Amino acid sequence: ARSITMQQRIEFGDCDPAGIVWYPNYHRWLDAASRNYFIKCGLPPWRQTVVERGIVGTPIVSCNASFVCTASYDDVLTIETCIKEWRRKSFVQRHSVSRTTPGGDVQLVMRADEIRVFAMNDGERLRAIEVPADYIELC
Amino acid sequence: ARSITMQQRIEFGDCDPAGIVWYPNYHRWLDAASRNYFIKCGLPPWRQTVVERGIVGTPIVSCNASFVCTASYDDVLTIETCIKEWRRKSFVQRHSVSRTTPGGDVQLVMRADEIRVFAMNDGERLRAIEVPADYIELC
Amino acid sequence: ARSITMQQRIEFGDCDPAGIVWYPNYHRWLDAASRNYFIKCGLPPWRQTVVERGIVGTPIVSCNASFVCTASYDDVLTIETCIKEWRRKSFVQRHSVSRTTPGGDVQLVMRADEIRVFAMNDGERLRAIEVPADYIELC
Amino acid sequence: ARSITMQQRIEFGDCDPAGIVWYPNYHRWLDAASRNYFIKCGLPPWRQTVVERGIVGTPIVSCNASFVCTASYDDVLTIETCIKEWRRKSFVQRHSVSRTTPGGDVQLVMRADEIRVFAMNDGERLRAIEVPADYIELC
Repeated sequence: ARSITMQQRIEFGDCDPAGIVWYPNYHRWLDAASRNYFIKCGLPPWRQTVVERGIVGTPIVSCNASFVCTASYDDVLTIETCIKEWRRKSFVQRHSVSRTTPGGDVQLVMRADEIRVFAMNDGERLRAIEVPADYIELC
Repeated sequence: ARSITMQQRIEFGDCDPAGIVWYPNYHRWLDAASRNYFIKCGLPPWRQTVVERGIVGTPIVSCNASFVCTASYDDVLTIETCIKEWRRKSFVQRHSVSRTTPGGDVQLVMRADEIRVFAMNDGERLRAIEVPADYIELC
Repeated sequence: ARSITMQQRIEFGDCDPAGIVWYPNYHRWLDAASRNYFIKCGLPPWRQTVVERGIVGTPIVSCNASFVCTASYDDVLTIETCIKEWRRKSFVQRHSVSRTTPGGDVQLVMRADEIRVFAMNDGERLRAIEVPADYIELC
Repeated sequence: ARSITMQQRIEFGDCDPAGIVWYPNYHRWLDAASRNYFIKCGLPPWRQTVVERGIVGTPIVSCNASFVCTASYDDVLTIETCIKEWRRKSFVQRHSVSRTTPGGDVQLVMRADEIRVFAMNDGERLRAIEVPADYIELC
């Protein structure tokens, strides 16, 4: 499993007065999508990991997104996520989001590349670490 | 200090397609208001407390709210908070929210009573505790 | 259909530093649950209604909630919603939320009564209306 | 006024179980910051504009962000926003976010470039328009 799919329904509250999905919401869903990818890959919840290995998760370091089409309540999004590239202590997470309107229309809604890292609590702040080998294996 | 005031500006994203503040947002602001009350009263951040006393904060157990008027972006809210009643291991937090429209109109927007408790991590889950005497003193 | 069920997975971002679902989030899900109830009952989206009848939705006027147990990421919630009582221009929406932990534990997480109304844009602000007879029929 | 400053306090609910600001929240604040820039520049609220000109706001088309440091509750952020470049029917909005910890520490927290456009409701969906000349004037 390298490419993982996730669905998300858009609710009324997820939209602005303009009637379209309020942008920041897409980041919420990609965050979920990211996390959903490792779990679906076999990784253990951050809950275990945080005690087992001391890994608190995968904070974001950078990201690039392009929105090409609008979306609104009732529409369902399909999120496709895969690991684009592995670096030394960070990886490139790719997400392609498509919108399915009522009446089955399907348009690409957004694309985003998220650069994240495995991290742990290092005294005061968080510290990145080399991606564990069982994680690269799993993914 | 028994009655604490807090302001909050309403943003565009805080509103629904209907053009008014999306309800759940008010809970976000009251949460902040609650917390802002103890801090303004003298309590130390949960950060310290959590190590000093082991108090993780004040989870909500119950609440009752009435919305009487709408609100929208650009409007500023004034939040008034005080401790209505102290029980044995819980307290009644009262919030009165007023809206000031552009053009200086002022209407009561909402009223809410939040029943909360001081809590700590008790092994698996959170546990309530008797309100510390220096907290009753402070408030 | 008088009692409607809805599931909701809890994500990492939906939790606070304390590790439990941040309260305001439950209101987000009940909002969705409310809306999901009419749709599942047969009502048309607010989108149509807003043009057909001019109904913008069902704003909340009051609500009472009790939280009895905590919840965290990975847990799945089951939301049960029904119309408790119909008044003249408002109704009582009842929600019972249960949490299913990993390891299949099932505890009631929260209960809430939301008093809402059918509304329309009345010039400056929103106005309530008598619940349409085809809505009472449907529900 | 080309460079506009905005402050934002971080609340407890704005953080994840890991104890740091949950990422998607930064987008919420930049959205506010963006909007705050035009208003502070002289533009009229979207409310007026939407009737006066029919401009619904400035949807985002693209964006690039880099997070360099963490942030947590109690910390105050300073947001600096300016228009980097004007294109034909779109502009480049630049945001530099700095964190001020308790104890007056000051670190750059994040940087982001948001590519947005002036838009209007074009029948079914939104349409971009040439940036009005009084807006370029104002900014």
